[PDB]
Amino acid sequence: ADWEAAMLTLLMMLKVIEKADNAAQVLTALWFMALAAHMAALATPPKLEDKSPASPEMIDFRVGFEELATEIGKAIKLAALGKVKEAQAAAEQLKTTVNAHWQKYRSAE
Amino acid sequence: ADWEAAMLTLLMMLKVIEKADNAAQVLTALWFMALAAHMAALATPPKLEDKSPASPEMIDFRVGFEELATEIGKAIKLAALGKVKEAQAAAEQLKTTVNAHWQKYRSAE
Amino acid sequence: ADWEAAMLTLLMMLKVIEKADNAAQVLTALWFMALAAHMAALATPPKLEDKSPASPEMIDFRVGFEELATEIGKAIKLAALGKVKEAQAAAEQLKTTVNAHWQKYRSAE
Ligand SMILES: [Mn+2]
Repeated sequence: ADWEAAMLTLLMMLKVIEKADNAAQVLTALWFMALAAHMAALATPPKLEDKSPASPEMIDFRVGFEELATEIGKAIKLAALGKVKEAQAAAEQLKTTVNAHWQKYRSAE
Repeated sequence: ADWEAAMLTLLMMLKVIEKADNAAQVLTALWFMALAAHMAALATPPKLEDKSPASPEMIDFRVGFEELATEIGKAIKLAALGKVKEAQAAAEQLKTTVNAHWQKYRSAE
Repeated sequence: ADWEAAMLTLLMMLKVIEKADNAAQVLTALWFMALAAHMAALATPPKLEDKSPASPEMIDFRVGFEELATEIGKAIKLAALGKVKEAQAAAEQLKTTVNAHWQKYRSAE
């Protein structure tokens, strides 16, 4: 999967977490968010198509994706510990990380 | 997971996509198809057990698996865009790619 | 995801397999167990924080995680073949592998 398909996966799974009821649904959705990021970890946004891999603008995209996967992992642990509301609260703070990362590298759509 | 277990996962998830109702179920099943392929990306079919990795018959299996993951990624994006029928139509064309790849490297079962 | 979050994912998915009804639910949960292990394949338990990577105590943790992913893959194939009870029986023997691996490297909690 390319970049902007995994970003829409993240956004949609965040909507599943809000409408969740138990720890299984949120943990499942969170793992899908972790899954999507790893399959698209090596993907490239449409903006940074012709940018060099060693460019400061591209590596700043790589650390932001690594940061995104780091907040996902922390929310996964809270859901794995049976704390549904402590994780859903972390998924809300995660949403502002997915959103900021998305429009910064979106194709202006 | 070995090769023919992930191929049965693909086949079963295609059946889930036909019986889906919303974008969440098809996107989830599609990501499972992408998941299965990556975990079995380095797997080897029972036929090509003793074939050399640089053999033309083996590399042709590798590019076909890469092609399979490429059609999955495209169907994932259509489901991520909320187009359930545009993606289910792509999952049907994907089914003929999973089927052709399966029996070509199946253990004649 | 770190180590003890993926181990709780494994434990919770085993509980989903017991409460499953069809091949889709068990195969899905099993793939989540395979997923969790690959994302945490390079993770480090809290005990082995300061141990060297070439230490016998650390490599013994690596082969045990590889063994864990091997039993998961075999249970995935049984669920992929439509054998729900043959796989749920394998998931029960898998549970004693997840449990033994968990408390051996748990942070004494
Ligand atoms: Mn990987």
